[PDB]
Amino acid sequence: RVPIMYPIGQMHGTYILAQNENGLYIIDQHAAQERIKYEYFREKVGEPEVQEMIVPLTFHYSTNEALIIEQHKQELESVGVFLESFGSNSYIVRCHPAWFPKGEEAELIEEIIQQVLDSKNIDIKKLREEAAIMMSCKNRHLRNDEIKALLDDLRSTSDPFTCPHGRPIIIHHSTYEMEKMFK
Amino acid sequence: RVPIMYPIGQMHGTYILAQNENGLYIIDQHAAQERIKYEYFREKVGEPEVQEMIVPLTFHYSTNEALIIEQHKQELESVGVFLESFGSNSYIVRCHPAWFPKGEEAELIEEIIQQVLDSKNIDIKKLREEAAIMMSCKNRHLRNDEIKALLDDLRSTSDPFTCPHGRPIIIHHSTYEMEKMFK
Repeated sequence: RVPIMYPIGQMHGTYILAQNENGLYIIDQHAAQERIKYEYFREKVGEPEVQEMIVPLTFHYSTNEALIIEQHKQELESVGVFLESFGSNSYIVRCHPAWFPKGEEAELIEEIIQQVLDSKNIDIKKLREEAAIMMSCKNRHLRNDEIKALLDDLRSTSDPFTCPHGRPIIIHHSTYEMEKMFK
Repeated sequence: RVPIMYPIGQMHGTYILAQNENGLYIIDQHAAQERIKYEYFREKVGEPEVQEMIVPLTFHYSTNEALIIEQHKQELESVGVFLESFGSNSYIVRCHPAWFPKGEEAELIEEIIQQVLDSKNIDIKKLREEAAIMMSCKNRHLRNDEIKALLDDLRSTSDPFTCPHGRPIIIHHSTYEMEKMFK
């Protein structure tokens, strides 16, 4: 249960300022948005609403890369990458999950594959997390209502205080701690 | 020279939040108002625009107190207290500076005298300061324009960072220090 806090405003399009009877709260609005979008994609990944690609993809890899792909085919499908054999050392992608970020399916798909190739050996629990994060990443000044809605959405996440990378999202300065620094 | 900072808003009617390219600034709005009103009265005290009291005062002291008053008569006038002998161990106040806080001349005059009696021995440099402070003391939520005007007035004072008591007025968290706490 996260404490309800009311917007005071923002700054630099990066930091949100809010308050309640407990004192001041400062929030990294981009870190908060990433934690929120993460828990969305992290769930989508854990479960399949597939659609057809308007522009299907063809991938050409070295013999070694193609092999790593085969070793992770099931893990790749888990995160929505459906590679179809297209000869030796080549694959086609004709479909993908409907919940993929529109207009960015191609770049993401290639980026997810690249993470597997880069790793050479990667576990499904790790891939799911890494993939969900790549989906979360895909300086806007917010009104106070936008901030209220953002903070509400954040309060409902399973981990409101930490971002998917371990960075703190919400800093708090109580009534006391503030009086302290002014005395 | 104090850096220009733009209002973000306030909270609890006690703390003001502002920012510029350097980062976040937090200001104790009551401490800032006191520093501003102080430098006003501190100057008024250093120099005489006298008016007549609508309701003149009569003071009755013990023999001892009356004596301390006589020893500080000149120091008292310096801060706008003009005690006129009214028999043994008694004084009248028929006038006072025009710049005295309207409607509160009587309470202030008595409070200034009381400070002299309490001290028994007090220097003019100290009395001037103590008196100016009592004049400065004589939870309102501010709009952003009110805050801008307040911060401007503060920026022009000789000591914008410290209140007449030595308490910090403006806390600052730079871009770096903020990124730090979020990493």
